[PDB]
Amino acid sequence: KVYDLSFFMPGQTIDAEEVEVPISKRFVDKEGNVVPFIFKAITTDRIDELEKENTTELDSQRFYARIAVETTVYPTFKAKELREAYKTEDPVEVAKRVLSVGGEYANWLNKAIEINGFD
Ligand SMILES: [Mn+2]
Repeated sequence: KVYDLSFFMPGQTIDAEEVEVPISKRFVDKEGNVVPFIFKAITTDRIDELEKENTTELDSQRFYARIAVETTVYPTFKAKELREAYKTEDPVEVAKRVLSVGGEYANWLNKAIEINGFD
């Protein structure tokens, strides 16, 4: 019954969010309002290169952290400005120094994992 594939193509398939989430109340702007993090799922292809990139035996901790860094649009921990200021070229370390309250860091990770449709 000739199947209609237009729905699974770019000129159509609704695209992934850009979800704002207030990961921490310690980040505020000039007007005292919380600055939420902006997340946006990465691609399945990309999650694949990351897995490969962290396997030898997979470093999950590292794997997930890298996913979170890339799923996080604002702030992006790869930004030169953040690497400079926090004095580390490791975007995952930048994240640990920025989300310096345990719970925030754990929450950020999970939101990212969630934003990518996992569980
Ligand atoms: Mn105000």
